[PDB]
Amino acid sequence: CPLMVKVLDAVRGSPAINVAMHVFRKAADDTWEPFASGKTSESGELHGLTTEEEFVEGIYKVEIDTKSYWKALGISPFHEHAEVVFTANDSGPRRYTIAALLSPYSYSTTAVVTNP
Amino acid sequence: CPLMVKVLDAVRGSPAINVAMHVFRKAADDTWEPFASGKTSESGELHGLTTEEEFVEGIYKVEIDTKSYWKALGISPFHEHAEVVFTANDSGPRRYTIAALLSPYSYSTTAVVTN
Amino acid sequence: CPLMVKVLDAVRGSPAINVAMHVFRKAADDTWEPFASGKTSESGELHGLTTEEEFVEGIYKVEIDTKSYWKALGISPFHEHAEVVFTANDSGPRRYTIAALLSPYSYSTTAVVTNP
Amino acid sequence: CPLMVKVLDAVRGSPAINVAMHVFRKAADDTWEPFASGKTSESGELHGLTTEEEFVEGIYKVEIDTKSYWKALGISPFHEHAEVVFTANDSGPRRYTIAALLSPYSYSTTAVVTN
Ligand SMILES: COc1c(O)cc2oc3cc(O)c(CC=C(C)C)c(O)c3c(=O)c2c1CC=C(C)C
Ligand SMILES: COc1c(O)cc2oc3cc(O)c(CC=C(C)C)c(O)c3c(=O)c2c1CC=C(C)C
Ligand SMILES: [Ca+2]
Ligand SMILES: [Ca+2]
Ligand SMILES: [Cl-]
Ligand SMILES: [Cl-]
Repeated sequence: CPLMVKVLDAVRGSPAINVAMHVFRKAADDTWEPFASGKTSESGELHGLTTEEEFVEGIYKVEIDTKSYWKALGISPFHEHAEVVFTANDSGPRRYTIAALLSPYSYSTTAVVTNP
Repeated sequence: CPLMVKVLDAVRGSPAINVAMHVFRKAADDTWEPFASGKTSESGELHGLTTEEEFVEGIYKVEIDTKSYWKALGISPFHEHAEVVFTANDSGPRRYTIAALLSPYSYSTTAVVTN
Repeated sequence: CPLMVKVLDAVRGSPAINVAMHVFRKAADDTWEPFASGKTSESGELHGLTTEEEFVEGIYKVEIDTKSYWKALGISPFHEHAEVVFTANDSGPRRYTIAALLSPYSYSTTAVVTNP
Repeated sequence: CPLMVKVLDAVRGSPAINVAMHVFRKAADDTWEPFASGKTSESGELHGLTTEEEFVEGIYKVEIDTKSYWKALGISPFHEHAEVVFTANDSGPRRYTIAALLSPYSYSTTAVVTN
């Protein structure tokens, strides 16, 4: 699959399991159209969001529901969510791994982009 | 000022200067009402965005135009922008410092909340 | 293997390939004894540093030669190296993945610790 | 002061206060000669470590006792400490601000180098 998200927890030193996220694609009219959604597995990964043929050029947003993750562990975190917005496939098809590292008052996000 | 934003550049080891951002508050209809903006100073800081009276409880978004910053440096970036979305003042007024550390394919953001 | 290191490059959005690192273990006399070494593969990972039986309880240091990585790309970075020092297996055997995300003037490091 | 260290806590969203650290310079025999130390203030900052005259070229290490900080909060940490090792002043004297963002199983460190 050309899009994978991995989420880690910096407090427990573990994958962040069962984290929900929704992916949107910017439409011709400039609205955010729903594109895919899912939750992280026991390895903190979410695979199978899309296919090479469906994942056309465009601007995509991944909104990761980090607040519900922390609240289920008892913590009231700073962020409502962690958002990643990016233009994809502008130079032809690529594979994207987006990683998010979570703490109650901080997050980091990174992308590794590879040419298939 | 109960809201300050500081932006750092991890490629050059410097404050990220002249970075534009806009601040929004979530409206009753779930849309984002812009209410403040500015660009970072030579210290990488943006002060004076709001006042204690105006900065009431609500959900706020800071959208930092990281892509324009990297374009200005001739460096290809991954993200369109860096967004920070948070509920403010849920226990009473707080002073917020939001810091963002930028790289072309990564960013970090952190909040320091003081009383 | 119970110890794996992954290194990513935040400037290029890629694994950090051919990054050298050395692992040390603190001896009874408080010196750092060489333990293992290696370089990252094309996926930015270094596997096979040790075995469950050899990786006894102790304090371990991983020194990742990030300066030579950046210098080979033309960049004079801030850090001489990225070091990770930790006590391992204090509560019984665990598997450790240590991730390092590199920029010229910043690095982050994280550990995921799992119970085999 | 050409060297300042600032430490932030990503769990509590606060400066990391009373964090101890030691600064070393690499000696001719490849050993680490300690020469300064201190603990962070209520702002998470440690100033006054050295002077412009004393802070000559060399390789310097800052060892931050992150484990003691997390132990004081009752939180199990991964790292023994956070080390920052760098060559200073290789092009002339610079002012260095080293920032460290702490979580129990992760840290980040960044340098802002100003002239
Ligand atoms: C990139 O790591 C840094 C950095 O280099 C500088 C930083 O500067 C800060 C300055 C601040 O005033 C405050 C508020 C502290 C009060 C007591 C109100 C900060 O939180 C920071 C920083 O966090 C800071 C950081 C860490 C930020 C990251 C790694 C996203
Ligand atoms: C820089 O953000 C990333 C990233 O881009 C890729 C990452 O890849 C990882 C792969 C891993 O196998 C593991 C172990 C997970 C298990 C369930 C054993 C990882 O922790 C990561 C990553 O942490 C990772 C990260 C985050 C690391 C940082 C921000 C220093
Ligand atoms: Ca949400
Ligand atoms: Ca070295
Ligand atoms: Cl990856
Ligand atoms: Cl700074």
